[PDB]
Amino acid sequence: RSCIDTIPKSRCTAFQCKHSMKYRLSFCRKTCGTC
Ligand SMILES: [Cl-]
Ligand SMILES: [Cl-]
Ligand SMILES: [Cl-]
Ligand SMILES: [Cl-]
Repeated sequence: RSCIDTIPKSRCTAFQCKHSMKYRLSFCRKTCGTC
């Protein structure tokens, strides 16, 4: 997958990164540090 967020990054919160796999893998790969 591409190393970009795919929703506005203000929604890529610490809470979502920590507690949601879909946010880590689909929506917020860059901001969550996934890639
Ligand atoms: Cl994939
Ligand atoms: Cl990548
Ligand atoms: Cl949140
Ligand atoms: Cl899920």
